[PDB]
Amino acid sequence: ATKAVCVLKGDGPVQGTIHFEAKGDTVVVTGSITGLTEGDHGFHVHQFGDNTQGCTSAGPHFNPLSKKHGGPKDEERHVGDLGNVTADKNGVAIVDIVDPLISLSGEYSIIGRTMVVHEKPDDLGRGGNEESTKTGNAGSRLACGVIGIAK
Amino acid sequence: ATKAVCVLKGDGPVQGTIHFEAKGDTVVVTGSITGLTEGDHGFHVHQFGDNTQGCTSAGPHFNPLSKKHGGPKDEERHVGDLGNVTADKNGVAIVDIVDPLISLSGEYSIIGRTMVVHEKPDDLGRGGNEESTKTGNAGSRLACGVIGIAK
Ligand SMILES: [Cu+]
Ligand SMILES: [Cu+]
Ligand SMILES: [Zn+2]
Ligand SMILES: [Zn+2]
Repeated sequence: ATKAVCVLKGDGPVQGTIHFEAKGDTVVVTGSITGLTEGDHGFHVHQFGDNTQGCTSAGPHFNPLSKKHGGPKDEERHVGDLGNVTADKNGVAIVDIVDPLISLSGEYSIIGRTMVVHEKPDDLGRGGNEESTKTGNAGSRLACGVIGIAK
Repeated sequence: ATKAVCVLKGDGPVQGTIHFEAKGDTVVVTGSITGLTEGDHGFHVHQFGDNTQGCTSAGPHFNPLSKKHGGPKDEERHVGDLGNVTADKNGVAIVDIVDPLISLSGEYSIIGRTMVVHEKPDDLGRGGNEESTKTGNAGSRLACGVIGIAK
C-alpha cells in the first residue's frame, strides 16, 4: 500500500484523522487532532490493531527492533515513537511528521496497527524513571484508531 | 501475522467483534454480531480500511482477482465474499467461517481492510440481476471496522 488512514476515537472529546503516504523512501504523516488540551501530547504507533478493550488493547509501542523508548530523532527509540503533537489554545494539533522507521509494507509496516494520542507530553525517554524508557510518561490514551489501507 | 481482530460499529444498534486466525492456507473467522434483525446478513471484506465516511468509505468488496461477486464456496467470487451470517431471534449472529481465499499476509491479505455486515441477505450472485453479481443485493452497510493485527 502507498496510502493509509486512521480515524482516532476515544471515550472523551478527542478525535482526529491521520493520513500516511509512502513518498520517496519515507512516510509522510499528516492530519489533525481536535479536542485536546493546549500543549504537547505523546503520539505513537502501538503494536496491535485491537480495539476490543478500547485503546488499552493496542498493547505497547510498536518495537520490532527491541529498543528502549526515545524521541523520533534518536537512534535508540521504538519504531512507533513519533514524539509529540502540539495542540493550540483551540485544542487543535496539526500533524506534520516525516518518519524514517515506520513503513506501509513489509517488516516495519504499521498497516493494521494503532495510532494513539496521549493525555500528557512524551518526555522522549529522558525522564529518568523506568516508565520513561517504556512510554515517555505520556500517560493515558485519549483516542486511537486502527491504521487502514486508503485509496 | 497469524491473528487479526475487527470491532464492528455503525450508526445504529449493530456491533460485534470478529477474530481471524491463519491455519494452513485458510483463515478461520469467529466471533459474534449483535443487534441484527433475525435472519441472514451479507458479510464481506471491503477494500479500504477507511472510516472517514462511516462504512461508505470502505469502498467495494475486496477483489484483487477482478472477478464477479459469488458465495464463499464458488470459484467465481470476490476475495472478500464470505457469504451470510445468520442472526437468531434475539438478533445475535455467531460467526463460524473457514475460508481459503482471504489471507492475513501477502497480496490477498485483509489486514488493514474493512469488515462489513449488511442489512439484507447476500444472494450469492444468484439474484438474476446485475446488482447480484456486484454486491449480492445485500443492501446497506449496518456496521464495519478496520481489520487489525492481534496478539
Ligand atoms: Cu502511545
Ligand atoms: Cu459487503
Ligand atoms: Zn515508545
Ligand atoms: Zn462480493
